[PDB]
Amino acid sequence: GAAPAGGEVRRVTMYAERLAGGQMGYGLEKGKASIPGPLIELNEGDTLHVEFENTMDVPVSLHVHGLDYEISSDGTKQNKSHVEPGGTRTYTWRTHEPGRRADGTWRAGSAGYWHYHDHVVGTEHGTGGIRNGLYGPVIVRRKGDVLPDATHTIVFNDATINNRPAHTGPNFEATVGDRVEIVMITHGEYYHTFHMHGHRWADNRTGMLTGPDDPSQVIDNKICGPANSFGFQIIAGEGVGAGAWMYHCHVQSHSDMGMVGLFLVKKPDGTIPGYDPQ
Amino acid sequence: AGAAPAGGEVRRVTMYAERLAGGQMGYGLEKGKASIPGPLIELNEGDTLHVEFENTMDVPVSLHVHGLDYEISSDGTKQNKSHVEPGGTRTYTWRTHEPGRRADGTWRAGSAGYWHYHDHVVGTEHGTGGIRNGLYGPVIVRRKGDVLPDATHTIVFNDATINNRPAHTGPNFEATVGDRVEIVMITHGEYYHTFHMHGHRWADNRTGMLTGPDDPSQVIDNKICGPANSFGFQIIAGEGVGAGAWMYHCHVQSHSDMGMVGLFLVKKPDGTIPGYDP
Amino acid sequence: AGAAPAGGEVRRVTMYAERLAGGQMGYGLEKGKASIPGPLIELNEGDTLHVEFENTMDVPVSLHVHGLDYEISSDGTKQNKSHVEPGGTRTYTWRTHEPGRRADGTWRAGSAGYWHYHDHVVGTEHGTGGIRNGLYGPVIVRRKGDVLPDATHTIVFNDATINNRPAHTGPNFEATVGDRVEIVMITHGEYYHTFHMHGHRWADNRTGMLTGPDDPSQVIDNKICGPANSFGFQIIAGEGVGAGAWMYHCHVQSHSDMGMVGLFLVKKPDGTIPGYDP
Amino acid sequence: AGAAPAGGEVRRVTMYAERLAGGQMGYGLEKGKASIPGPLIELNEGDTLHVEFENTMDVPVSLHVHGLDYEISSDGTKQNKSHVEPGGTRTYTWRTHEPGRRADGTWRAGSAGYWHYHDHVVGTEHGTGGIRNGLYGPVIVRRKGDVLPDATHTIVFNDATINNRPAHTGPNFEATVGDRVEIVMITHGEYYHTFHMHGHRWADNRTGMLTGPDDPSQVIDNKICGPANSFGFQIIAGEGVGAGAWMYHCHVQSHSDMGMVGLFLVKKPDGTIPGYDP
Amino acid sequence: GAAPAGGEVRRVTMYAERLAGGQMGYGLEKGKASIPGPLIELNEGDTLHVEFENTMDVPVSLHVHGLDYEISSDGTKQNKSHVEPGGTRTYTWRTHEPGRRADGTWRAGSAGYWHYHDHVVGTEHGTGGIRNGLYGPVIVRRKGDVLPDATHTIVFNDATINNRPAHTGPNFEATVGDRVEIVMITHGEYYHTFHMHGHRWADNRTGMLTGPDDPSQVIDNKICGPANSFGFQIIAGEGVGAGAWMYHCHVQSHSDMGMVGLFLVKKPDGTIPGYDP
Amino acid sequence: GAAPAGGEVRRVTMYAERLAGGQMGYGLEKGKASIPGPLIELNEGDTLHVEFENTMDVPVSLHVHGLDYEISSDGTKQNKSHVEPGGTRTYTWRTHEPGRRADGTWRAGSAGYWHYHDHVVGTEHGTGGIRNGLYGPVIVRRKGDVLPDATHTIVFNDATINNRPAHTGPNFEATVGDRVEIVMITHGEYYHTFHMHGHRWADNRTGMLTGPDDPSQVIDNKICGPANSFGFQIIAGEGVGAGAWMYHCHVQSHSDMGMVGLFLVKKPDGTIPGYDP
Ligand SMILES: [Ca+2]
Ligand SMILES: [Ca+2]
Ligand SMILES: [Cu+2]
Ligand SMILES: [Cu+2]
Ligand SMILES: [Cu+2]
Ligand SMILES: [Cu+2]
Ligand SMILES: [Cu+2]
Ligand SMILES: [Cu+2]
Ligand SMILES: [Cu+2]
Ligand SMILES: [Cu+2]
Ligand SMILES: [Cu+2]
Ligand SMILES: [Cu+2]
Ligand SMILES: [Cu+2]
Ligand SMILES: [Cu+2]
Ligand SMILES: [Cu+2]
Ligand SMILES: [Cu+2]
Ligand SMILES: [Cu+2]
Ligand SMILES: [Cu+2]
Ligand SMILES: [Cu+2]
Ligand SMILES: [Cu+2]
Ligand SMILES: [Cu+2]
Ligand SMILES: [Cu+2]
Repeated sequence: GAAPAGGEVRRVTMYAERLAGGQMGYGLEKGKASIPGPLIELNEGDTLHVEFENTMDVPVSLHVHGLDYEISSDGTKQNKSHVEPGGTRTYTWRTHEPGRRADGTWRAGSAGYWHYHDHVVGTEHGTGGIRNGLYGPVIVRRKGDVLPDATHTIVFNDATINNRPAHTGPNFEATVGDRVEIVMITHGEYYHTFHMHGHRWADNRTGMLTGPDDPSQVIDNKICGPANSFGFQIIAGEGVGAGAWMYHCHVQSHSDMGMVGLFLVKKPDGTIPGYDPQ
Repeated sequence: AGAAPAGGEVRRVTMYAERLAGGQMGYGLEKGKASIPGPLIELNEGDTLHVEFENTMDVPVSLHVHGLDYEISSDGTKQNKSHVEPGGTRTYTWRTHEPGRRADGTWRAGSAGYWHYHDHVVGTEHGTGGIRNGLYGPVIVRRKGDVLPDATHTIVFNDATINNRPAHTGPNFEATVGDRVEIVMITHGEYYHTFHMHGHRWADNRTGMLTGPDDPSQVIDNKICGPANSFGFQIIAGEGVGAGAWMYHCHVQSHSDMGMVGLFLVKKPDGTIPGYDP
Repeated sequence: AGAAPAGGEVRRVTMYAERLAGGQMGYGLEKGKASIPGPLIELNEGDTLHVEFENTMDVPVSLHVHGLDYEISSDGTKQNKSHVEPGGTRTYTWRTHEPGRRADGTWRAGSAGYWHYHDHVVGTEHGTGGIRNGLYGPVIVRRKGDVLPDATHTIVFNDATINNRPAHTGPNFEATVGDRVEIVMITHGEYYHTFHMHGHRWADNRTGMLTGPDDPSQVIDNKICGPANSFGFQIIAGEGVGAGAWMYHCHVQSHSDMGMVGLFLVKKPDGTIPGYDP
Repeated sequence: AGAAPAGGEVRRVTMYAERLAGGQMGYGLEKGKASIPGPLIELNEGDTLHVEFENTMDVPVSLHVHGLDYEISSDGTKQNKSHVEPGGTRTYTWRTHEPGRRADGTWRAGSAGYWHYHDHVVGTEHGTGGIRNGLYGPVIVRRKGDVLPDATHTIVFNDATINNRPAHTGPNFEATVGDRVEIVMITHGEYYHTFHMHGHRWADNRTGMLTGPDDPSQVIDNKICGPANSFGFQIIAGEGVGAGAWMYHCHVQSHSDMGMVGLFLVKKPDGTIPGYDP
Repeated sequence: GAAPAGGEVRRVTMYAERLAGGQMGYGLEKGKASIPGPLIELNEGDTLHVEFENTMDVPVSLHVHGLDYEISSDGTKQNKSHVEPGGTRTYTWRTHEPGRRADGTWRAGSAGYWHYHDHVVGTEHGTGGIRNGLYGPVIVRRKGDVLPDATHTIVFNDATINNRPAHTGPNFEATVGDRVEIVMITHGEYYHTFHMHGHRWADNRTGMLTGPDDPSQVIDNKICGPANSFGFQIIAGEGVGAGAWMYHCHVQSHSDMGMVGLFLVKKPDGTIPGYDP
Repeated sequence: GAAPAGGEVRRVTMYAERLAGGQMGYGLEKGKASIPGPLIELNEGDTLHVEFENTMDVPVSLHVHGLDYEISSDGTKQNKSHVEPGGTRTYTWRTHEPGRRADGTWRAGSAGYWHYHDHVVGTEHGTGGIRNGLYGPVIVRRKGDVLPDATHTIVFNDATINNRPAHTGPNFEATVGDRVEIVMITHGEYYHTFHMHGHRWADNRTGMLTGPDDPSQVIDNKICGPANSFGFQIIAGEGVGAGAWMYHCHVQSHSDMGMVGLFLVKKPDGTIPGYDP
């Protein structure tokens, strides 16, 4: 499938809730917070009203990258758009199509791989909240962008992936030929290099080349730093087959620390040849 | 919006390297008016620049430029004997070229882009002292037909500082909604950083703006950079988001927490910023 | 200049992993002829390479490749028994493919690009020990019609060193004004770097050369990179700048001060280098 | 209370290195009961200790101790062939000695003090990965006449963790007013730290207590420490300040913010803690 | 002179006010809070009731190092000893002399160079209130401790000295021979090394060797970290003469970025040889 | 051996010279600059006139920690006590014995493990000259201090030891029983922790306990920051035997990155068991 043209006014409920161990997550239903927060998907032109509720004892905010918003939905104490304990607030995100301005230039549309995160827990820049788990993916699709069979979000948050304990994945399963979307977000203090075995993508907006004239480097490794976000779509096992295809940060100490995980690609019968959790 | 013309002019300027307060050092076009960053040098592709340089300090100094064409005699390094002695004078010559087809059928990249110059001999043979002290500044080379901006602002991440300013002192930049605002982003020193602008985004290519609908450049509001990286871009101030104190900062979390933040102050036509208390 | 042909050949080469003087490890094509970096492997899109590999050491080793197509059996990891035992042999198979349109209508990125290979098992299960000891080398896969260079040099930033050489000891590379020179830049280990070349600049895309007037890729003389990053470019030596000893170095200030520096000795036709006192 | 007797005993003990939940690894004197911090070893000066060591893991491990006497054979390094291969055994032998007047007129420092042991070969030849996984424990060597404590609690700062415990999960320790509580403080990892204790203070000397009115050691409640530092002290719980939940934490602000905090739960004789409601 | 025996009950008012540019300081009188907060001196044995008053619109607290206080005066939120906006509270600090315990041990006295600071603003550990400036020095003297001609407090708070902007001192003035007391506190995120040109001290409780039997290292340079505190007294210009004697953090980027100051030591005739600011 | 009473007037010539790979060092003879610079030993009471020669193209200085010096030998641009390019200047260091003052307090002597370094190259705090190699050790001995068989200086300068490339030691060799003196200085930007295998020392002036009454902690691991110096003496292999005894920074990545060296202790014959270089 392909993404339609957008322009719908959408509405969703979000909650910030504490989780086990000092963690904090966003969710769509309450008691259902997740780290990372729920995937938000929009087509260019859509408006999203986030009816936001802070179920915690400390203030929290919701700040987004890439998308259009007014200063009232910045999500910062500096602009007084945070949410006091037990409070509620409507965060409005807008998105727009690319097009030709009157001056002759081309306006960049909103499409891309983006993210949202806290901006006031711990510090005026959300360092505690981000640490605590208050981050999530946002995909904005352009008319005609190819839709995946599945989307998986991988966040390098300091020395952890998705705030999971070290050496605990997460793992993603696919079958050969699946079109699999990866959303990649980085947070915290450190730079990282995200690597995938057996697969590769184009370093551009969609992670796929537009055609034979796209000169974007094709890569399997990409340096990123805090609040970087990119994404891509690969064909699972393409030209390489089924297997437990490793992905990991490729900074040596980081991978040794357990910033590693698995792309479990299965044949149609379900077999992953040679796979053997030790 | 203005457009840059074809270059090819031969230009001459004076430059001085001078001690400033508190152990700092800056370049300047007029004696006694050094600044950090140094003066913005703008050229059209094909232009030549003779920098009639004078070292008013008690230590050898140099001028090394990125991206432009220069013979070894204008390298600005000790090992080429192209530094300038205490009190000395030297003419540094930069050239630029248009792109074009070589006789071999390959395409020769032009000089156009966002560039910079800095010291290369103070403290160490790589100008570690001079760079820390403030001996850096922006260089813009335009291609014919590049869109010209209403204003240009230079933002240098230098170690843990912005433009060698004390933590938490900006700098801030002012615009009116709809202004065409050019940002030149330079990094120097020891540390990687990520530049982030609230409410605004640009394309990750030469100009910061997409050439049209065929350009697959990732559109971003966040970019990792390390010492001597330079990029630039243009935005329409407030476009789709409205007036406000729009934060820009390093997004490395402790860096933002320690004062590597500033304000893109986008004003309404009446000169006011809703919800900004100065 | 010549151009690369279309690929499609089955190629075979033997490889060995030896201890080298002073606690280092290397890859070589013949026994006793191992280097750091290992030997350059050049393929054309579509070629298959069978690497017949022998671990001549007293410790397990592996051979993991970036970017190329391989089955899981050639992942080169202990995690799925693709590692080699001391004295053991194994055939690692690498395939490549041209770009082309998939049945689902999308553009499948080809294998062409600047890649590398390295160990994945010495020291740790991510080859931290092996890479630090020197177990890495370059792979270039060319696409039909790619311009062929007069020379290729590989510069690997490994921890605080260039090509495991001791600090302040190059390497230097020689060329003659007008030579078409190809650089392969590989990063490994723990740190981020910025690679910089005096006198020269390239396009930030697959080939490092702009495809023509419609390629909007930034033109750069400086690039941040992190562990397992690889890129490449070609430059016309001395183009628009003439002969000389042109520095390349990491631009992280402490890194260049510690001696992560070298020289691109660009010679006049008579063999001389103006301004180079050796 | 009691006093340490003169030492001089030859002691034997079994130690096991084994995995735990989440990639962790610990030392124990019994199988299946390995812990983090490892078991507390207590000796009187002159005592010898033979640790019959078993490595019940699939990776090599070793035992290296601070402060105590040992030959190169018990160094516990890969470089002195004193590590323990997977599933191997080894007798690690530590010796201790009283102070004394040497022949050459000088005073020989005794072994008494607060020490520690940790792995030295897991992950790197310096045990970087082993220490990270929890392979560390405290050794106390007492001098004849040293005051003995009611209770000993070990606090290890291991990067961002206390005793490899998840963030904000203590650990807490319970005392009664008047108890003589002995704290051992070890530090590991990459980061410096400042251990702080509400309600109590101590002497910055060997034992943590002033020898008498002539001892000029600083009395502190806060001291800076870094990787492999070890010290200890004794306090009288509640002495002059009463019962309560007295906090202890690293005082580096970001460290305490992310939950490097525990509690010193000092109860009144009747078991109550005034104003401490969970 | 020298310090006498302690044992007096003292009382003081202290205020938590807002200051210019996002600051927050403590002060003994309304409108005159300072960064660092005022100097509190006591003799071992004294009690101090601090009549505290939060004049801000966020909660504040007062938490002290070294001295004796009941949990009632921890000055922390989880111990409900913090202070609401507008709110008042009495914090009570006690000090004790050293002496031999009945147990046979030696009980360490209260004497030392300590400090107080917020514990609630921004985080449950006072991260914001410390950054904003809510810190100040407390000195507990033992009977017989020599008294100084002046005391100067120097706080490394992140990349600042006393929350003052980079390259702005502070500077302190003395005359050759003055007995100058220095109190040094560290806060925030960074380690530092405090260095003093021209002078040295003993790394012990008073910063002066007790005599020939004191093995304490004599230093001019000390690494410290957040909440560390120590002090010393020096004879200004002793063995070195007048001059603008720098003090600075010796972490190189810190000193380049402005963590520097001047101990301006004059001759009796008032001169500072070669000083040329 | 034991240090005598000082009081000699001593004179040395010191050169600052450029060295290969962008470095600079101090040397006692022309053309013989070294990193670390030469070891300067004095007995308490000695005066040292250092007749300094700047052979380089940049202003340079000599700044000493711990010892007595007038402001004209401070070694900073601020009062023009640097040395211009090609120029000369005589820096004078003095040192005094411990003694009691008329005010009854104890004046600590100059004795200790000290150091000298540039203060003007690159920045006003010598950040370039320090990183380039302009640093060296100063030992001031007290009458009665025991004299070592040898002295080795280990300088943690940023992420190097003695400006040497990573993983290149340096190693120091001794024989079991040797009385070995270690001088340890830190410079630059980072903190470190110095650790030595199989040996230990007292955290005090000399690194040796004064006797059974000295409560100084006995350690084998110590945190240090920029411009810190300390030192000690150990009996090579005492109680532990001959062996390749590793010393390293114990910050884990620093040790993994080669901040490591070997204390090669040989048996009376000259061999080191277990040592397979
Ligand atoms: Ca691109
Ligand atoms: Ca002491
Ligand atoms: Cu943002
Ligand atoms: Cu922000
Ligand atoms: Cu990582
Ligand atoms: Cu953000
Ligand atoms: Cu350069
Ligand atoms: Cu930054
Ligand atoms: Cu440069
Ligand atoms: Cu891998
Ligand atoms: Cu580098
Ligand atoms: Cu790899
Ligand atoms: Cu060790
Ligand atoms: Cu800590
Ligand atoms: Cu406290
Ligand atoms: Cu150790
Ligand atoms: Cu606290
Ligand atoms: Cu500092
Ligand atoms: Cu505190
Ligand atoms: Cu200084
Ligand atoms: Cu270190
Ligand atoms: Cu110094």
